[PDB]
Amino acid sequence: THFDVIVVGAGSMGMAAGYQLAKQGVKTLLVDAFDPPHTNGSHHGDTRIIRHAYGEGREYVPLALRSQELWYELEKETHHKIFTKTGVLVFGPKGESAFVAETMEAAKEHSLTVDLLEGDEINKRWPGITVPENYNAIFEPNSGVLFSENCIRAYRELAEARGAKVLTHTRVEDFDISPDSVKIETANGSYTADKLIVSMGAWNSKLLSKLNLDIPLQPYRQVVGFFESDESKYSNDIDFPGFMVEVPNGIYAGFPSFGGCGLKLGYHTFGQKIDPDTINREFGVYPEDESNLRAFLEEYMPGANGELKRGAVCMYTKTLDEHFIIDLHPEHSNVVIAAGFSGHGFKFSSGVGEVLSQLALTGKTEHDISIFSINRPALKES
Ligand SMILES: *Cc1cc2c(cc1C)nc1c(=O)[nH]c(=O)nc-1n2C[C@H](O)[C@H](O)[C@H](O)COP(=O)(O)OP(=O)(O)OC[C@H]1O[C@@H](n2cnc3c(N)ncnc32)[C@H](O)[C@@H]1O
Ligand SMILES: [Cl-]
Ligand code: NA
Repeated sequence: THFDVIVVGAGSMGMAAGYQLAKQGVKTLLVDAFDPPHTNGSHHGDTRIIRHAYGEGREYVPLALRSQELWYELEKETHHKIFTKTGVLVFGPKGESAFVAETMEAAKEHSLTVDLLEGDEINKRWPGITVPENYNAIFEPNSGVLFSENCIRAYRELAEARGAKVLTHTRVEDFDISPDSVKIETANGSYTADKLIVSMGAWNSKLLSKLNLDIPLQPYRQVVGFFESDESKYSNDIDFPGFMVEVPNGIYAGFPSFGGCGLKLGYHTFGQKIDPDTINREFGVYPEDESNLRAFLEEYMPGANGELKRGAVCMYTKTLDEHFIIDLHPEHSNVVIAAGFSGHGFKFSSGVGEVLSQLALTGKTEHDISIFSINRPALKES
């Protein structure tokens, strides 16, 4: 059967696209290598931060705010848990964090509700945090934490109820694009449609070449660990925040303990360069997996440095500028590309789904997506 739209990669971005398309009666096929949500891509490890005041650049704020509303809509539509409003704390040494400074500028430019704190005010407000006196902070009370695997699962179940079809455990191997249709090849058969969305996460870095694109898209191995913690300090129940912070040796991001699961941490600015089909997915096979996390905890969050309860291994896919790619294919207006989310895309996946549906159906979007152009110079090596 010929579909209206085919989505290749039914993960964070593709499943949201599928939901958006199905809700409008568009006959959609989604094809995934696995059965999402799963532990082989970029969406597992339970939780994701959503921030509105945005240290990567104030121009992300409108998409973050739209995405936040879309997450509240999803919460109301499903029985799965979507969002909890932890707030997000950002801190770093005063005068020495571009990330903190841009977060602060973004909040001012968009009139976001934030608290500004410094030094011992941080340690007093949130027992369990120990920063130096020369640190400053911005705290965003109304952002928080998404349950990412639940988000994809809910979008899948809602899309399928409206007639979207999901073909699981099926790798797309090649493409054939014509002026008025698209075709995909798999070991389980070939499929056609009017429009294609390409959203294969870390595998975009290997398979966009089949669409005559050569864009730097390096996959990275990124681990997270959950640690036995002082629940009187680090529980969501006592208002411990989500956080993303800059210190001299890089950026870390973490989560309060939910229901006793332990504080979760990741080192965001370091990971191993990998290939998505040979990555070692076991936490702890490199000493740095656990040691880089405890180096942070023992200094800044010392009561959250107990036994390792759980570890996960997940992938980032970076562009050279660490901004996303969301655009039509430059040679094929019936092909939409979502790639290069550079370790910070999940929070936008609801809004991106809307963008991708608009691009597929109309060739345009009401959102300003200029900074995500596939033709920008900053994507290309010298
Ligand atoms: C790994 C990670 C990411 C991350 C994070 C922490 C970790 C450890 N913390 C974040 C946070 O707190 N807040 C946030 O906003 N983002 C954060 N991220 C990044 C975010 O998770 C990613 O940017 C995002 O998940 C990327 O989504 P995308 O949709 O691009 O990738 P995916 O969910 O892995 O989905 C891709 C799908 O494609 C399928 N696939 C692959 N190859 C094929 C072929 N050949 N054919 C068909 N399907 C294919 C995959 O199976 C997958 O389902
Ligand atoms: Cl990513
Ligand atoms: Na984040």
